[PDB]
Amino acid sequence: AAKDVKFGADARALMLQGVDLLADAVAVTMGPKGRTVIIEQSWGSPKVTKDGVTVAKSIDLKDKYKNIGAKLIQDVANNTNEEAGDGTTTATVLARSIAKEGFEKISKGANPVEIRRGVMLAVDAVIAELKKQSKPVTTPEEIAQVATISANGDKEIGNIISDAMKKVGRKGVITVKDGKTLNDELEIIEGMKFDRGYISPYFINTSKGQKCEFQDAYVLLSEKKISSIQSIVPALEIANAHRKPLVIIAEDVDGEALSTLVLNRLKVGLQVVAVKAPGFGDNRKNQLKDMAIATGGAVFGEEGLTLNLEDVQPHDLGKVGEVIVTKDDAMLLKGKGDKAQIEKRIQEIIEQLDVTTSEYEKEKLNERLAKLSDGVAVLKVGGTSDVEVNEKKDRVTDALNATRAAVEEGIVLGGGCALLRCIPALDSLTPANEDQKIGIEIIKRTLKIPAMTIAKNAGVEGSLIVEKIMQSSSEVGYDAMAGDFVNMVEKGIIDPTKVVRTALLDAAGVASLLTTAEVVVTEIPKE
Amino acid sequence: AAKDVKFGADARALMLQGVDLLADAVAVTMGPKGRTVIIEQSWGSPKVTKDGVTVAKSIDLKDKYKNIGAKLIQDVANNTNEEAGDGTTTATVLARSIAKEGFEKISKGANPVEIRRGVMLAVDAVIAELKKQSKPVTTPEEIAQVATISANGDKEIGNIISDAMKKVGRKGVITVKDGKTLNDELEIIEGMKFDRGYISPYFINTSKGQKCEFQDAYVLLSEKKISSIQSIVPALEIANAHRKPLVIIAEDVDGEALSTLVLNRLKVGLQVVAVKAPGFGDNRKNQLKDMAIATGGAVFGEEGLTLNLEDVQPHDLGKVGEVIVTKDDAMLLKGKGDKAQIEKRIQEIIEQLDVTTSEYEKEKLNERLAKLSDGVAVLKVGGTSDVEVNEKKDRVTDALNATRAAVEEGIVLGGGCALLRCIPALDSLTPANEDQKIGIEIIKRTLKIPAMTIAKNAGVEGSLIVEKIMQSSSEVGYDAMAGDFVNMVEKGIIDPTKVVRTALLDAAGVASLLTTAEVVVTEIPKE
Amino acid sequence: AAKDVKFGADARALMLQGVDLLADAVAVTMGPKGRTVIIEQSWGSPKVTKDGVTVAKSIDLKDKYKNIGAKLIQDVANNTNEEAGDGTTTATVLARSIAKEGFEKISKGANPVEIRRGVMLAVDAVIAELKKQSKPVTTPEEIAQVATISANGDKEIGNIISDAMKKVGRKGVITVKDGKTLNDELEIIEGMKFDRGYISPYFINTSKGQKCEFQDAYVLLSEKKISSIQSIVPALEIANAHRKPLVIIAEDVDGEALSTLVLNRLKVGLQVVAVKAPGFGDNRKNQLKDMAIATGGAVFGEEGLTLNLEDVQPHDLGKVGEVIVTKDDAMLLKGKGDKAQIEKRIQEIIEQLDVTTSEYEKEKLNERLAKLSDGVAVLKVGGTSDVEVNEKKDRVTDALNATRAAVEEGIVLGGGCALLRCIPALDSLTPANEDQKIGIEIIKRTLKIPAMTIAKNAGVEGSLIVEKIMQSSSEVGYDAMAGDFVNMVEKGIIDPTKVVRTALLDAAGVASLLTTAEVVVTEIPKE
Ligand SMILES: Nc1ncnc2c1ncn2[C@@H]1O[C@H](COP(=O)(O)OP(=O)(O)OP(=O)(O)O)[C@@H](O)[C@H]1O
Ligand SMILES: Nc1ncnc2c1ncn2[C@@H]1O[C@H](COP(=O)(O)OP(=O)(O)OP(=O)(O)O)[C@@H](O)[C@H]1O
Ligand SMILES: Nc1ncnc2c1ncn2[C@@H]1O[C@H](COP(=O)(O)OP(=O)(O)OP(=O)(O)O)[C@@H](O)[C@H]1O
Ligand SMILES: [K+]
Ligand SMILES: [K+]
Ligand SMILES: [K+]
Ligand SMILES: [Mg+2]
Ligand SMILES: [Mg+2]
Ligand SMILES: [Mg+2]
Repeated sequence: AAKDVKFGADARALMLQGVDLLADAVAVTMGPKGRTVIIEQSWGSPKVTKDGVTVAKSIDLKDKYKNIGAKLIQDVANNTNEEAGDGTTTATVLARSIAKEGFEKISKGANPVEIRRGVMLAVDAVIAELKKQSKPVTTPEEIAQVATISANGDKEIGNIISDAMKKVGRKGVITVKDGKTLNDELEIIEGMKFDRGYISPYFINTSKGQKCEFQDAYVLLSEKKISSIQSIVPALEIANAHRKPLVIIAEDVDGEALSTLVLNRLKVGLQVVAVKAPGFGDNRKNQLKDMAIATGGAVFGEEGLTLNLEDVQPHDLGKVGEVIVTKDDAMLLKGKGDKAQIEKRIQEIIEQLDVTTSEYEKEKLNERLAKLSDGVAVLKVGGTSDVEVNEKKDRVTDALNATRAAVEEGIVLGGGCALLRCIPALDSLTPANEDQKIGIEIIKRTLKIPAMTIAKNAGVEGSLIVEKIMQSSSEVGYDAMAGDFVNMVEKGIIDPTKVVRTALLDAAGVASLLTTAEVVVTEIPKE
Repeated sequence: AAKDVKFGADARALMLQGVDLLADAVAVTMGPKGRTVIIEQSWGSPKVTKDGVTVAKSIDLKDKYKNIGAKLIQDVANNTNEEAGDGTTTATVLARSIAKEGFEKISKGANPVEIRRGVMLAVDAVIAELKKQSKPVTTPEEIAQVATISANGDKEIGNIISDAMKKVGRKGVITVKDGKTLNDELEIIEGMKFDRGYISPYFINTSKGQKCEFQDAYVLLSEKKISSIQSIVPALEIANAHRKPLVIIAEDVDGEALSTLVLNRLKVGLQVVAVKAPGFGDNRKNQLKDMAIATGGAVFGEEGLTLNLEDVQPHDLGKVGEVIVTKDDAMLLKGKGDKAQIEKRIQEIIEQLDVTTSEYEKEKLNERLAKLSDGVAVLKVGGTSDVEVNEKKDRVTDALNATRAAVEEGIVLGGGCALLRCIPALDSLTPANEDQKIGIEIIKRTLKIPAMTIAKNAGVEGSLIVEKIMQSSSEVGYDAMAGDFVNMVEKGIIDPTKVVRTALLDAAGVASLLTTAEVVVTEIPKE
Repeated sequence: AAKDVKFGADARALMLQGVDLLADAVAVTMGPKGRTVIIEQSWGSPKVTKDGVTVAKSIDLKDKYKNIGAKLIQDVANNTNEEAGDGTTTATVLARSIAKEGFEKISKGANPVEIRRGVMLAVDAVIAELKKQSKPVTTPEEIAQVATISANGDKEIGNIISDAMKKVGRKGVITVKDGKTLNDELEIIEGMKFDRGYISPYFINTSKGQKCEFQDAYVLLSEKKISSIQSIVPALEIANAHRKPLVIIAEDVDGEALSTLVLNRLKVGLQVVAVKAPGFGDNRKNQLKDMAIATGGAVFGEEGLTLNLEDVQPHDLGKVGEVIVTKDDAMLLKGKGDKAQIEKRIQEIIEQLDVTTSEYEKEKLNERLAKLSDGVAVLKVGGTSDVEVNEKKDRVTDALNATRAAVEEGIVLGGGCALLRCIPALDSLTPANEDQKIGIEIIKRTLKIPAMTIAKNAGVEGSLIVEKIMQSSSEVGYDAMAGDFVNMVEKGIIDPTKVVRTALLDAAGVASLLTTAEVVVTEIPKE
């Protein structure tokens, strides 16, 4: 395939045009007074979004040279989103600033690689200053404030996130889902709920709600399928001798045993119910073992130390205070396992979490830990249509990510003032040569961009706002929603440190390497 | 397919246009003050590179006559890269110089073949002079300096390469890999690590880290799969009699033996663990034998002198001071084999290396030698994004190749001064006729190109720099980064001899044959 | 498919245009001062060639009428290459001369068929004169001179070819192969080497080089596969009784016999090795029989007079002074067969060569004869890249073909003087009518073309050179490389007679028939 080659200023200008287009599209969404972007979808209704990475990923250019800069800015935004989950618009604007200022300074005598070295040095100094300015989060009010700021000033979302974190802990499992009503809802799931229904309608004993409900029930855990009458009769005899209900959690129940169970339930009133084992693969075994420790029972059919159903004993069965089974899910609430064994299992899970990490494995381990310790939380997002619901879920996810980041690390001032307060740290550096000085100056000029963008979206002159902020005391910043100068921490305009440093590092890392190019090679368009 | 034919000057001009385009694209990247090239990729983000062969391979031209010269220059760069692994930009610029000067001298009375003969004679003389000027490498400081120069002035890369060579030897196994952090890392792997995990989680005996760890363990090596209980029981009896752990490295472990192992481990505390054999094919047998000599044991199930598991004896088992097995890899650290047998095995491996050579076979033999003698080194390259990591891995690989070349042979001056100092050797030649004189003069003029290119990329007049260098003493050269005239060896601006001679030889060999053409035949473009 | 028809002068002019284009392209490569042609390849790097037939085969024209002449000239060149393997450029230029002069003489009253008859008569007379002027080759110096002239003045190629012919004979087997070094190499393979390696690594007994080496070994030749232990044990018993090594050359060795062999070799030190039979099909049987006569043994498993392995006797085994077996090839060096039987086998092979001839059969018979009599020679061609190596192999192959032709027949003067010295023979002919006189004059004018072309490529006026040559004594010719008038035979500027007569005959035969056309029919181009 034939190719086209460009040198120097023309190539730099075309790439800067692409970068400027993508960054201009992204920048309109930043701050409390930003606006939304509508993106055409090929299979239905368009998206309406206020999210930087979503807007960035949706733009592809016809010209081959502009698309290079567009793709690099997309890489910046995607890396920021993957690492922190928030702060992608800030990263995009910082990257454009660095790229433009770098391109403006290239000449015959310049050495772009040394300029890149100076840029990296300055960014390291800035990150050190940011880490020195951070403070830890200690109160639920700070959690609510962070969530409110991340959700674009919505107090209800912050309140619901704070309540969820209070109920399931600051490191618990919280998920976001679509709602079917006009309003948002918070649902707390306690105990062990594994989403498996009763095998046969004949086991129902509660008319209102169509539920099978038992109290003080024996639990029979079977790793392998139950088929024969010989393997099932002893458990029924044990249960009937003591006059207690029995819940059989097993891989499956076959025709003969199921027929015996239904016949006894119908003609004797025997209190029994059967359910499938949850999870597939080794996860099924892990869940069954977790239930075994939780209820104080044993697992039958294990490959190691195989325990036979034929000689089941009364002490091999778990005990649960309440069992609720319905068509879609089942729940055992109050097990009777030994606390020490449960704590040992929790310790084993949290140690396994630290050994090898993957999204699937981490998700499963966290779910197991939550089911065994504290429970899970579900936030249901409401709205009148799919477009509104998706738009609001974007903000809810941003708020959750920001709150987790602010729990892992501290908080700094919001509104772009945190980066403004790091400018004095760059005045202490002594560059080795002229190119590193150029890089340091590039970073020093770039550090003002976020506050100016926020002020510009608000309809005021950003440069005057930044000048007045820099002339005030360290605790004072600009409230763009109210349009005033206030004490940022007292008003709750705060940001996570991790998001800020991640955005700065990614933007600098990509833009400084972009500004070192001299030749660009592209493919000639096909017919 | 119809074809087009061109004669003489027009064809030469078109081919020279193609050569000039490709060489101009490549030349911008040369020296401490060179710049990068951005190459569009059809499946994602573009590449940013400062590597000559990568840039050369990426250019294809629409015109059929320019593409011929482009392909020839690509051949030059690819041959230089395959032979030395470094110095491709120098080869490209030398090839362009030779081609242009050769085309300028063709006339009615000229004989291009004799000009080629003279060019080859001059190149042979120059290589002889280079070999006379070389000096061996003796100190780690020279290794660090060579690595630093090859990595574009990065001192950390040179230091890490020097440390790796000190730890595993100047001819050990060093590999380059992607990192997941901001900084580069050096990892030394000792003993015998073959990347096979424990078969069953039941064998774990260490909670923190999820590891199976033993001290003073017996090792049972099985070439063939272990299935039956009779073949496995005797080894367990031998191990239990002496109260020692047992690690079974075998092709595989089947249901019955695995059940026995897990049952005994769980209900008795028997200290056992089992793992797969590493490598596939004859490599598996070779690895098993290597472990056998290393630990002083024997291999069961060999086709020749078959040794049966049923009559295993205490002296047929290896002994290892430490065994560490986890989900992904296993390691035996301190074997108890006889030193003489290990030395004999090493000698056999190094003799096999000299008989027949292939990339796969050489890689496997080197890995076996390293595992048995000294260990391996891994350099993990860090960065904020994939583009930066790839760009830096390019330089790390260049530095490794240059250091290996400089260990095989000596070193000469850098900055292009080595070829400048060979010009006086061409003044001693007596050509047989006029055409060979023309070729000698072509080479004499070409010998100045690298230094001029390095000076030009630095923003100064290259001809004056070369003139001042040639008027100075033999030890003085031009430092382009500082912009001074210095003692090259004291500053550490040095090059490998092999890279220089390889680049010169390849460039001359291809360009001199290019400059002998009179007719060019191409295919007419299709619709 | 519709067709276009042209008559007379227009068609002749278009065909002559095509002929002239192809011949002009080919002619630039002729003589010591010819130049090369670059041909585009669709799958990689272009070819650089100085070979007439390669250039001719690469040209196809868009116009349907020019392509006819181009294809006819291609036929001339291909026939010359297939018959003699050299002299294709001379044939091309002669064909163009004949075609142009024939077209110039066609008029209303002319009879082209009689002109063709006269051309053939003149060519027959010229060939008779050439055969009268030839002299046989007697000394190795003449061989070296012929090879040097054919290789475009390269003395090293001529020397290496002469050395190879001295070592393996003037009619031995010599092959040309790619080298992996900068310089050419000559390798002589003696004895019987059939390129089959040892079956099992266990048979190796020499560490340095990984070889299995034996002296004074028995040879067991088996036509059919060896599977059972009964068929193999008797040979081992016979070998062990006399304390001698044993090499088993067989179709294959199966599991049981191979296990016995490896076990005995490992636990007893029994000196044995086994190898596959070389060649496939009846060639395998022929090779096995050849080895049988060579070593004085017998072949087991033949369909006729089947001889059983179970009753093998000591006198049925061959004896070889030295056996060398490695991973890739095996060699038996000094057999002990009866000389009379070997001579009878050689006589049978050389008689079979004369009965039926094909390239495959002739190649196999020659290889068998060489392995049994004198050995083979391999010339490895060196270079820095594939293009140079291919370009040089072209010349090496030309030199080999020319030397073989000059050994079959005599030699004449080079530089085109041989055809110049045949002009006086055409002055003795008496034509029957005017058309035959026209043909004789056409040939007489054509006989000067090669010398004029050689002089023209050298940058001088060819007509004056030819005039001065024709005015000198018979032994004087023009040295174009030096640019002088010399004694051709003393300087070594000589040609094979066969090449000259073949080129003349083919060129005349095709061109004279081309010049008889009046109507041309072609197909109308498609869309
Ligand atoms: N009322 C406010 N006054 C001043 N600054 C504010 C106010 N509310 C939010 N900010 C600041 O605005 C920025 C938040 O902008 P926004 O959430 O749109 O962009 P982002 O986090 O960079 O990207 P993303 O689209 O991924 O959320 C943060 O600097 C926050 O401190
Ligand atoms: N500070 C310096 N001063 C002078 N010359 C230098 C300096 N640093 C490196 N050089 C010289 O620059 C050349 C290295 O250039 P570079 O590595 O870009 O090209 P290359 O090795 O020919 O190709 P490749 O792209 O394969 O690495 C060598 O001649 C080295 O001696
Ligand atoms: N030094 C020389 N002086 C004069 N004539 C020479 C000299 N060297 C070679 N020749 C003549 O040049 C001709 C060889 O040309 P060349 O080998 O290029 O063409 P060809 O044999 O017709 O074709 P091909 O391309 O197949 O080899 C022969 O006539 C040879 O006698
Ligand atoms: K936004
Ligand atoms: K470079
Ligand atoms: K030729
Ligand atoms: Mg946000
Ligand atoms: Mg380099
Ligand atoms: Mg020839």
